[PDB]
Amino acid sequence: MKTGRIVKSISGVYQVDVNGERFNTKPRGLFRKKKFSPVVGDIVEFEVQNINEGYIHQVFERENELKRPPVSNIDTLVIVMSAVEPNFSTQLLDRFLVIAHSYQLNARILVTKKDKTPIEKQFEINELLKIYENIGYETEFIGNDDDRKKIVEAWPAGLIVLSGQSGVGKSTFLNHYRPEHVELFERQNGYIADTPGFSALDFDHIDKDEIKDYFLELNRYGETCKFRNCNHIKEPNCNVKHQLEIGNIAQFRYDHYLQLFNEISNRK
Ligand SMILES: Nc1nc2c(ncn2[C@@H]2O[C@H](COP(=O)(O)OP(=O)(O)O)[C@@H](OP(=O)(O)OP(=O)(O)O)[C@H]2O)c(=O)[nH]1
Ligand SMILES: [Zn+2]
Repeated sequence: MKTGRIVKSISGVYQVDVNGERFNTKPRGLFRKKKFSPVVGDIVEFEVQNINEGYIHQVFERENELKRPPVSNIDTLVIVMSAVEPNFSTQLLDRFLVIAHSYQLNARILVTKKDKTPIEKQFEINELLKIYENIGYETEFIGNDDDRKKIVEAWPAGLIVLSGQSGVGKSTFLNHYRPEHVELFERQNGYIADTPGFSALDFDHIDKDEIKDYFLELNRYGETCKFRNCNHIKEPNCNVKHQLEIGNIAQFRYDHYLQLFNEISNRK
């Protein structure tokens, strides 16, 4: 009996990594049904057969998961944004953060293409990134003069998934891990996923009421709003509006919250 992570799902066979060693397995029990089907990222217990094969007996309860692509137990969602081509957008970033937190994921922020960003713009982006650091995120701003493999290995242990639009620079990182459905590649201290989590933006699962939970500073300062479910829009005695007023929440963050709050409700 062995325990490990699914790094590949190929026509119903599940490659499980156990500290480097690969085993090709098939589900048994409940796990043969679509409704309980294993997914890449799952931690499983399997019985070994035929030296490098096995039967999955148990799939451990998922800590989190994405549906498209289907991938589970992500330890850090790295949101990849370009500084230029296309221009850095707090509007897009904030949205990608809302999605990440709606899936219960640890997020961090990676801005790319520093080498081709005008230096005055670099300075403006660094200030913006400091706001995100204030909220609690780790941020990096990198370009072609940086060692992308040192960057990745210094990230937290476990499963990293990159998320961002085509063109931001994800493959440039991933090509460092390629043996050369989502597939996970090995890194020292974990894995990194071959597909992004959410190149695009899907809010369908999100209720207007949850949006404040996913703006972390609003959630935190919302603690001392008079109303326990204050949405920080028209309510009296609102600590988010107070903190906004005395400069402890950025106006753009509040503006984006409002926009999303109003947008989210609407019909598609
Ligand atoms: N200057 C600079 N460019 C970056 C950086 N990161 C990524 N790029 C470039 O941006 C483009 C998209 O990168 P990918 O790595 O393919 O992005 P993706 O997977 O998110 O879609 C590529 O350029 P391309 O269209 O292939 O043209 P070229 O730049 O290869 O000449 C890539 O080389 C960076 O940090 N600095
Ligand atoms: Zn409030």
